[PDB]
Amino acid sequence: AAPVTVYGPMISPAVARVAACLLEKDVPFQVEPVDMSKGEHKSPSFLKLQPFGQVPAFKDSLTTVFESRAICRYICDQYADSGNKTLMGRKEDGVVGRAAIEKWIEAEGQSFNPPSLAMAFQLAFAPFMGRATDMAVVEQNEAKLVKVLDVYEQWLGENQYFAGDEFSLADLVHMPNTDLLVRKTNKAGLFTERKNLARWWDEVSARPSWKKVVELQNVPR
Amino acid sequence: VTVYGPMISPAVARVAACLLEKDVPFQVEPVDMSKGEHKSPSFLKLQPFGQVPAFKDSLTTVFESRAICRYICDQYADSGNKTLMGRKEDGVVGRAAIEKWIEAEGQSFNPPSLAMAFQLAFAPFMGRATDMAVVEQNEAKLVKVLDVYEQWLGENQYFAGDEFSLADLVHMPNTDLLVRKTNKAGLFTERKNLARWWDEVSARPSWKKVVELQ
Ligand SMILES: N[C@@H](CCC(=O)N[C@@H](CS)C(=O)NCC(=O)O)C(=O)O
Ligand SMILES: N[C@@H](CCC(=O)N[C@@H](CS)C(=O)NCC(=O)O)C(=O)O
Repeated sequence: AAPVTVYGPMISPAVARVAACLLEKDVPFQVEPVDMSKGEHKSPSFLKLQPFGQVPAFKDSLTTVFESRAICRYICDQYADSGNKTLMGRKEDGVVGRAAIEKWIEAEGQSFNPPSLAMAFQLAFAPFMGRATDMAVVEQNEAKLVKVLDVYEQWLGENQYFAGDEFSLADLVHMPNTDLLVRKTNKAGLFTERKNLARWWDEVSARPSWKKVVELQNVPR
Repeated sequence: VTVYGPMISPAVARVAACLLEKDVPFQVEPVDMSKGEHKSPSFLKLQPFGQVPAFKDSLTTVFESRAICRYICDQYADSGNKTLMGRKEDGVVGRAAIEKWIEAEGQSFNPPSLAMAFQLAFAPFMGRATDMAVVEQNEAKLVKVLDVYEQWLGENQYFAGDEFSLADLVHMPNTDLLVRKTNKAGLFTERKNLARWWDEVSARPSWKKVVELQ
């Protein structure tokens, strides 16, 4: 079928999250650049796709969706039979299996994302935007992040992936921010020096979907 | 079906409202944090973060309010309000029309509104002084969100369109907090479409029951 469209810069964790999901589900797509320096993401035309004036925006042959995690859920259910058929769980496990995945998707959006994103902005983006890194913000959020990682470290010592024996959207949603911290800051050790998290990252970051996302991010931002 | 935690917690209230709309019988089990009951190995088995609410039924256990709500809507799809997560006829597209606003609630609406509610309605009762700088900083972020909602609700009766859904429900706990427990009710009542929306959803029997339980 014709390629669906994701709007925004690949360096954005939210945009990368959607791209990764489309790749896992083998859904042909094209990335439409949005000139944020010219405020294109705030234009009346863009607001019809994304009411909050933020990226990414998503559109396929049937509808438009906003919010990276809602977009991902849509892709997984609309194109369930494509690519990785178990991204949102094994059919055999039904709703109970989906819940085992959803709780960690929520952990990502509610506990992991806030502090990791704050850190990433201060350390990986600010330095290139003519802004000074706020060390107080970094320190405060690192403490919050470590608390979440302690929970994950314990969990991943009893589970290969967040949902157990198989990779799922639960693992995928955590990848964009983890990649940012591991590859673009000196905080990589928070992940790579913790036995279970290190194993998990080494495994998931090697998947072809993520390898392609990294390749797509090798564009000027 | 057991929900662990205090009804005053908006996260617990969110789950209760969902169970009520789905007409699923349940009991609320108190979690005494002053006794460190949220840090016991038993509670941690249900909630790895030592936070509330915790949820358990005869089939499994789930944590995080929005995940618990999605589970309830899928597992008990035929109970109570059968359209809480959309109509089968509208397919996955119909589900997405709801999901995007549930995400708006969790990512854009929740952070600033919860920060405000804490400083204004909880910090005091905890012997702490209200930090008006944090309140105002978060109010600015919330206003941006409410202005988007105000425009949307001018063309839609509910977040997903002409029918009430989980997208509306997830916004209720924090809205109730600000409207009834703080001096920030004006943020909603001054915006006609948001005011209409709130007056309508807060009148639903499920929410009236949650308020009674609180
Ligand atoms: N919570 C949304 C939004 C993500 C987000 O924060 N997008 C940023 C990427 S730079 C953005 O557009 N920022 C511009 C702004 O807020 O004006 C999601 O996960 O899709
Ligand atoms: N994001 C989770 C947890 C929400 C949350 O922060 N719950 C509070 C209710 S008081 C809590 O248990 N706080 C205790 C703590 O921070 O340890 C959800 O929606 O269930």
